[PDB]
Amino acid sequence: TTALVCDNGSGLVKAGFAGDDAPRAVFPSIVGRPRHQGVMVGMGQKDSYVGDEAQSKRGILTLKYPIEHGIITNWDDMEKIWHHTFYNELRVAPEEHPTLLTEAPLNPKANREKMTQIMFETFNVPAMYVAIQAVLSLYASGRTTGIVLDSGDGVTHNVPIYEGYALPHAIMRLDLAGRDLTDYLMKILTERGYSFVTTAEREIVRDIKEKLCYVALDFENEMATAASSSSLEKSYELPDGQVITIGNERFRCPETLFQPSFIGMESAGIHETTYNSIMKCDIDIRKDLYANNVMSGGTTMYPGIADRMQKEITALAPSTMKIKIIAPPERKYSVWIGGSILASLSTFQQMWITKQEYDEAGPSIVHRKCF
Amino acid sequence: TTALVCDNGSGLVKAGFAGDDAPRAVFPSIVGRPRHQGVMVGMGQKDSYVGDEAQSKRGILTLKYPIEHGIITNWDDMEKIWHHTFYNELRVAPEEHPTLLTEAPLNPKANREKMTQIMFETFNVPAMYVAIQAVLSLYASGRTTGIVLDSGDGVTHNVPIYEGYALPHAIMRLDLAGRDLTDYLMKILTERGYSFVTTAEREIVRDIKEKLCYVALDFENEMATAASSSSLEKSYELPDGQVITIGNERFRCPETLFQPSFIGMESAGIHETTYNSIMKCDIDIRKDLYANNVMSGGTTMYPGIADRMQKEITALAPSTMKIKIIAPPERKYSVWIGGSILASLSTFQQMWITKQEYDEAGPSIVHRKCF
Amino acid sequence: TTALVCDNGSGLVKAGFAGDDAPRAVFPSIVGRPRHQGVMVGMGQKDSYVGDEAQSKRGILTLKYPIEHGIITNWDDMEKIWHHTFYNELRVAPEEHPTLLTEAPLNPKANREKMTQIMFETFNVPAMYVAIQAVLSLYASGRTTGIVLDSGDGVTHNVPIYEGYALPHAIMRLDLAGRDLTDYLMKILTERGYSFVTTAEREIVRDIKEKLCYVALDFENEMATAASSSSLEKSYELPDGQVITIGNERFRCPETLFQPSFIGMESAGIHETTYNSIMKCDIDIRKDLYANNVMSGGTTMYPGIADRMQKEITALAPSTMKIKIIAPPERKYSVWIGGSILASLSTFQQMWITKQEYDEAGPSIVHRKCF
Amino acid sequence: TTALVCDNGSGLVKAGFAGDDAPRAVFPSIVGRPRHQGVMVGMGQKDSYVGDEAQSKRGILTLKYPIEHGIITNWDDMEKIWHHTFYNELRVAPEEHPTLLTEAPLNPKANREKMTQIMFETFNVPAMYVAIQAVLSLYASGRTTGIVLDSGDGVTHNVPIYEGYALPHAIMRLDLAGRDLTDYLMKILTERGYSFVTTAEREIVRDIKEKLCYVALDFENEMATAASSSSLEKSYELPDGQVITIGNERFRCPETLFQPSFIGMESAGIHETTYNSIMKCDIDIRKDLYANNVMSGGTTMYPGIADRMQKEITALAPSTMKIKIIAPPERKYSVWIGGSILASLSTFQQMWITKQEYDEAGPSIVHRKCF
Amino acid sequence: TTALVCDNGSGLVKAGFAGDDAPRAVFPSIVGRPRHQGVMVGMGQKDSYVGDEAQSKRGILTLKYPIEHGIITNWDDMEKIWHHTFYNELRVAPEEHPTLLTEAPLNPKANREKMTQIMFETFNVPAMYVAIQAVLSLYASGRTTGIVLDSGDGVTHNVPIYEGYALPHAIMRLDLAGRDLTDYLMKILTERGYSFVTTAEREIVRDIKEKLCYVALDFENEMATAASSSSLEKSYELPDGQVITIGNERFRCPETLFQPSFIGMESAGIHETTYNSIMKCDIDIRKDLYANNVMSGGTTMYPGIADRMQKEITALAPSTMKIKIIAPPERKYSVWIGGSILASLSTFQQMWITKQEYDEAGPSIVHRKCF
Ligand SMILES: Nc1ncnc2c1ncn2[C@@H]1O[C@H](COP(=O)(O)OP(=O)(O)O)[C@@H](O)[C@H]1O
Ligand SMILES: Nc1ncnc2c1ncn2[C@@H]1O[C@H](COP(=O)(O)OP(=O)(O)O)[C@@H](O)[C@H]1O
Ligand SMILES: Nc1ncnc2c1ncn2[C@@H]1O[C@H](COP(=O)(O)OP(=O)(O)O)[C@@H](O)[C@H]1O
Ligand SMILES: Nc1ncnc2c1ncn2[C@@H]1O[C@H](COP(=O)(O)OP(=O)(O)O)[C@@H](O)[C@H]1O
Ligand SMILES: Nc1ncnc2c1ncn2[C@@H]1O[C@H](COP(=O)(O)OP(=O)(O)O)[C@@H](O)[C@H]1O
Ligand SMILES: [Mg+2]
Ligand SMILES: [Mg+2]
Ligand SMILES: [Mg+2]
Ligand SMILES: [Mg+2]
Ligand SMILES: [Mg+2]
Repeated sequence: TTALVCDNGSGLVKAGFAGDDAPRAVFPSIVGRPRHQGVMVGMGQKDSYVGDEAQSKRGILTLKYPIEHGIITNWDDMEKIWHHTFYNELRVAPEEHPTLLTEAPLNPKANREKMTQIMFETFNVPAMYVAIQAVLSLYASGRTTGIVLDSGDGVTHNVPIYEGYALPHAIMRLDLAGRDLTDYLMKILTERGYSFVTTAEREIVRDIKEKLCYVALDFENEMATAASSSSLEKSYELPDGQVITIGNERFRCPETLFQPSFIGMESAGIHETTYNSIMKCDIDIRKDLYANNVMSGGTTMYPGIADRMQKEITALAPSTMKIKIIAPPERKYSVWIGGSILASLSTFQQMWITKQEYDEAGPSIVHRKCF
Repeated sequence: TTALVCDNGSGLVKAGFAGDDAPRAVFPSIVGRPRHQGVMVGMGQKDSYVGDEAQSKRGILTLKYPIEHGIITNWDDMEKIWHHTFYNELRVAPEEHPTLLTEAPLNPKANREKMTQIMFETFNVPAMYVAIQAVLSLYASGRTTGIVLDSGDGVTHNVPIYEGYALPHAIMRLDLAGRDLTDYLMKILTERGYSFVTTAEREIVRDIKEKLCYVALDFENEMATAASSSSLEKSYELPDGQVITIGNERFRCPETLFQPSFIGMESAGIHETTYNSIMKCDIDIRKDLYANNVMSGGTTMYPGIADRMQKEITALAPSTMKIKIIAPPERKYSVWIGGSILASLSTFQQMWITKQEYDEAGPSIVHRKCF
Repeated sequence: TTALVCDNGSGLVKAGFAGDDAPRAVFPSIVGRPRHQGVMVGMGQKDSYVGDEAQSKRGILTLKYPIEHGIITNWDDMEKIWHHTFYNELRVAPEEHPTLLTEAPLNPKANREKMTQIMFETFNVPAMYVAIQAVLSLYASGRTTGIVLDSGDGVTHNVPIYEGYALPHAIMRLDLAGRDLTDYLMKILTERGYSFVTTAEREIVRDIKEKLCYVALDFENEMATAASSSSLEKSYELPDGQVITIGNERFRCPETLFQPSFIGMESAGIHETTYNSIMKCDIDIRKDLYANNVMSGGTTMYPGIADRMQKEITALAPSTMKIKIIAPPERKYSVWIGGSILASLSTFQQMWITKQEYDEAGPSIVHRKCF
Repeated sequence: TTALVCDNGSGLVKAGFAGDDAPRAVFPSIVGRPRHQGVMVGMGQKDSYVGDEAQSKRGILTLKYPIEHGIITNWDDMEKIWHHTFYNELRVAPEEHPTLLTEAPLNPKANREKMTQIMFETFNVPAMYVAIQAVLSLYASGRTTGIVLDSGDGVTHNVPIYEGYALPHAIMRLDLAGRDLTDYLMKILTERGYSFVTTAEREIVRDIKEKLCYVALDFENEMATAASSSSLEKSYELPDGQVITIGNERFRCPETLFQPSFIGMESAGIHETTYNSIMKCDIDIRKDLYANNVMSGGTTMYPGIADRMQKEITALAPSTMKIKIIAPPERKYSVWIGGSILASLSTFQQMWITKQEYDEAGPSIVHRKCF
Repeated sequence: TTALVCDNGSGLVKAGFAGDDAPRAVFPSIVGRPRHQGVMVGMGQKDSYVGDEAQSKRGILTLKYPIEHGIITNWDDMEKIWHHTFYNELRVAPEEHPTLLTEAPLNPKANREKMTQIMFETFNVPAMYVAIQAVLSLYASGRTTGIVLDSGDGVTHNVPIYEGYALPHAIMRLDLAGRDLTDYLMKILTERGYSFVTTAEREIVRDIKEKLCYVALDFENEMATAASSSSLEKSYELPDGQVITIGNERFRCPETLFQPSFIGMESAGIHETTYNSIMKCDIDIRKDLYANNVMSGGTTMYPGIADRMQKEITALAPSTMKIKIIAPPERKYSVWIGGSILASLSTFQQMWITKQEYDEAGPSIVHRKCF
């Protein structure tokens, strides 16, 4: 049967069938519950909503993400999300289809173990596999050598790979991503008098961020330009028809990727983390890593982020090293695309964790068979 | 057995059987007692009259409303009114029929408790329920989303509802309604020399208000027009054949709904209260609330009130928000119609307060089972 | 035992038994005493005569009415009249029969008190009651709603009643009646040279008034007609065979009912008093009062008085109000007829003032039990 | 020039010059016309009399009040009264003197308009102003906070004022005053056999009321005392030397102020109206209103009325609220005194309606410039 | 010269001279305007009132707070309030005195900019500074380490400070404070039939809240106790002498601080917000933050709030962490006291924004010099 691929990200579920070129089910990994008084009977209204229904009814619901920082924190809501993905979005019987899952590196192993247990015992899949997202992204690029910067929401991580060999000691992880950016934007929007507090307003601010925010090539020059003139100001219409105008916040928001101190984090910026990951690697592969910086994830979709990244890594790296940033279109889905490629490889069909192997070894099997 | 529905309003009793499309008993919630010397014996004249008999004999009686501002203030007369409703108007035995009652929101809970106690112990109904009028009105509209402006006499209230969920913190109540309008009309009619003092004359003035008063689309322009010409003047014939002519009073009377200061109230107008109720609600539902302003009650029957309301809420709300006022015909009875729909719903048959539950918990049960 | 009914009017005693359709004793409430020298002995002639004997012997007697303006002014002669009524006319023992008396409204209460005392202590009746004449007249009409214009001699009064309830504040009394008319006719008859001075001549003039006088529909037109031609002149034969011819005096006499200024009174006419009584009443009952103007008493027996009254009240009342004058035949006796009906009502048998109650409370009891 | 002040009351004209401490012209607002045959020529007798001449000649005249219930009903006689006031009593040329008039609240605006027109076009005054009587009374008290009970004849009204701000929505008016009391006394005097019918006899009864009537502190106890003993009976000598004795009528007459039902009115008593006026006002000012109940007008001059009022308002108001009744001597004239104070204020000289403003705007100007 | 300190809170102005131990001017930051008809001239009454005069005359005024949620929304009324503070309360010339102002964190920067502009251009102060209130409160405690919970009306905020260093990323703000509590109390008081609608009645309800409300140590146990017995019921006397009895409302009102859902807010309670602020901070300082929870503001003055806070934070925090709540007396004024200490520090005299610096850089200077 055709394998399932579910890139169960912190913010969005990307799910589909292996061999397809894009996921057919993309929806927020969010579960919503009503927070207000139900007064009208006979309406068949439910006590829990998931995905696009939660977004549509968000004004009446409290929205909660069961996965935070790439770590599943609410297993009942995660099970509800997976059940939705299988039965309502894909409209498939999971017991027929091998399912390829994925997770960020340096994650708690109990998360992987419980994922395997739920997949095998609740949804009764015949086979399962858990891949590291950056490896799938590198699969999607068609390459075998490169350092992948994957950044969705929740977690940002770098994985250097050379000739198909990963350097796990050089893997670097940063718990700073699109959700932290959304929260920071909510914070700084208070400077202009716009107050966004609720989770639905957090979704509104996320939409604002996606639509209007961009990465400054030179942060101080852009700040001076915004102080000088209104040329950078943009207007956004709220769901109730109220219009807000956003200025330097547009690039101050993503700047926290390069200056995590804006949100009080001591961590080095994304560029310095990439450079340090490269420098932890053997000297001989660094040139090829410099030329194959692969960007992945939704938070790499900010306009100008590739140019800024190239500039900073060029400033860090020795002269005459050829810094190249590969930021292809549709890199939002590169993890899922690589998962589809991998799951459809003939050589991969022996890598699956089978129901038999799980019945023998239990959920510990993932630590043996999965990277 | 078929459930009874009694919309026990401050001015009118609307009563009937669930499943019917209209109440079969509509009469004033008024009790009249003779105020003059009874000289002729053998006439079988009674010491108390209720409803239409009180209206017909009003010239000899003192008329009193047992319910004021949606609050029952005279429980003996209210009991007499309910007894009339059951035995003389509906001609039914209340002990056979579940009775759905209703009341305005933010009412004293002792009123609901005493209502339940009287229903269960005096009329010995098998089951009872107390619904909020605006929810019933929304039921009558066939909708599940909207902000209901209900205005009879005694109380005006707004209840926002989205997807069947009420926002009680956004519920707004205004103790300004048709009875205050009737009193104000009585006051301003003195300007032309017409003196109405007695309760029967208050009923006469109420009839004048119902027949001739209307809402100006632009109050100052209408005032200028009335000063300029007699085109707006209308004549009304009193019961004794005396003819009175009414001019700008026609629209000054209902204008107090939009300018409560005319009667010394500090409250904002009906339109500003609706807008504030909307703005207290979550930003995401405001658009749908703007499009589903449902008008209910007799005091929403003034000609032009819907257009005025749309104009004012459009002036308040952001541009490009689609303000729509749903003022259907027969909105006098929308509360009762919704009560009939609700009482006849299969899913509602478990919501009833049973005589058993009352015998266990006492009159406090309504606070648990009723919204 | 069968109750007695005595309509003790100022001019005529109307007495009989309750349940009968007419009084069997009708005679003038007059006491006559000889004013001339008694020369023949052995004749058994009496020193006092009452009623029809006084009328027959009037030429030798001085005639005095013990009741003036509805007020008993000579209690010894009133006692003689009552004794005559009981023992000689009805030929009954008063101690066996409850006696219903009546009086005009707004009378001195001492008159009622002394009446009660005389009835209980002199004639020793077992029970007694004092009714207001207009209420009895309304009883006789078979109605329960209407404004009664009662006019005998002595007093004219209006009592509005609606649904059995009297409006005492709207009760109006006018001390202008048939005796004032008789005196005015005596005055104006001097214009043609006819001098009537004595009390017996006053009785003659009363007979002239009763037989020949009428109410002009339009007073000025009738005056012009009488000036133009003799068509309106009528002849009357005096007891001594002298013939007198009467012209415009025929309608000038009763015109004083509508123009009391003819006798120097400042009071408004009978029609204006009826209208003012109606207008003092609640607006809601005025229409029914307009349609139920009940005329009662001997001075309402003038030909054309009903048409004149309808014309004037129509001129006063608003157009489209249906003015109706109920002037039934035998309205001379309507007060007595109503008294008979009332006294024979089963529900009235508890209204009697008993000898026991009088022995307890004294003559003050009437103010408590009687309207 | 010195301003004129004319408190044109329903019963009495109080007129004088601003700055004086009392009106120099006090006379009845009454016009008398002869009702009898003028037989003697060469006597120079007039066809119309006004004020004190009408009172002196009242026995020959029909007396009419051109103002009823505070409303001018006969403008020709009102013009005659004003002409008398100006030319014969004050002996002044009105075209030289600004004239401050006053009227009861909630009066027909046409009355004020016609007053202004007559003042400006007939008497050609240079300036005019119409003040509300209770405000002037409060001016006379020297206060700026209080609820004024003004009661002359025709109209009784309450005006609450706090810190110079009136609460017009709490203004209450009652068309029950000294003339209704005089009529009721005329009615009940018939109980003792005293008949007063004519307008001159109405003036006699008014004098009786003023001299002998008083307010019972406890009505039922006084009734029992009057029934028990003659101690409360008083004698009054009529103009013809006839002596009448009055008993409980003395306090039954003014009791109608507290029990309007005695004359068939449905209205609450004077005390309940004052309390309701207070309770219609903002909670924060009620304490100061309770302590500053100002009594004004001739019908507040009954002995004991202040004590009765204090007792009743104390019975109504919460305990520990300090009820105080300010009933100063000469409160008959407090309205005029306040008018004099106001008219002589420097700050008021801009409030006048000038002949120029009237020539521009016409009689409508009063509705703009006058409260 | 001595520096001025003005803690311009949302509800109360606390103003005084630096170096003093308490503010000498404490009055409500409220501006009142008359809403009723001014009828009495010559009284010198003003069109606007501020502070204690507005409170005293509140029954005639409409009261408006120019600052809402710590944000100045009406700059003209705020200017009037500051002018009052300087000239009438402190009776000082502001151009002579450096003025230290303060505001809540995460406020719009335009509010601070306009404050600076008004201070420098309208009141022409020589120097100015804007401090964050919680830092001043920590100054008042004498500490340099701690997490300050400041709650007046309008805004509640937490600021963690360690060794004089603030963690702005851990600063948390909640727009739920005493005014929301007052509104909620007004809402729930309707359950017992007490209706408070007007702004003056809102002030009455605020006084009720301050006097009678308290924080339950265990909310459900207190609810059960209130249901069981009247022991918790308290009586309050309204200004008009009406007495109201309050029961479980006493602790339901402040419970909304711990359960914001009572007013429909999605926010976590005050205790959970404090814990989350601590947990956002570096692990090493959390122990000292746990031991130095400083409570500030008027809404921290509820009896039992400190014990409840300690209980909840102990329930949240790990065992053996020493939770300590520092709720000193006079914490109403701790912000002002700290401002006085800071303004009187020698080292602070270089921190002032001078008129020179403002004339150079304009109102943007505050963003540079002020935290
Ligand atoms: N055009 C855009 N610009 C900036 N950020 C974006 C854009 N589109 C999506 N994002 C961000 O990408 C994140 C989701 O990326 P995704 O790869 O789905 O992460 P995950 O794998 O954790 O679900 C969201 O936090 C969203 O705000
Ligand atoms: N055509 C009309 N125009 C204006 N007002 C009306 C009209 N018909 C009824 N009303 C008013 O509606 C009120 C009664 O409405 P209703 O919904 O019965 O209120 P309740 O539920 O309190 O009885 C009355 O006060 C009446 O004056
Ligand atoms: N046909 C008539 N036309 C005019 N007047 C009449 C007629 N018959 C009787 N009357 C008058 O009616 C009066 C008696 O009416 P009555 O009802 O007996 O009065 P009372 O009740 O006072 O006795 C007399 O004054 C008499 O003149
Ligand atoms: N001593 C008194 N006792 C009772 N009533 C009085 C007394 N003096 C005057 N009145 C009444 O006061 C009324 C006149 O009061 P006034 O203030 O002149 O009224 P207005 O302003 O309408 O003329 C009269 O009706 C009179 O009967
Ligand atoms: N004893 C008390 N109990 C409860 N609340 C109080 C008490 N005293 C004052 N308050 C509340 O504190 C608030 C004012 O506190 P304050 O520190 O002045 O706030 P701000 O700084 O915003 O003016 C008011 O909303 C008031 O209701
Ligand atoms: Mg991702
Ligand atoms: Mg209704
Ligand atoms: Mg008769
Ligand atoms: Mg007066
Ligand atoms: Mg504060």
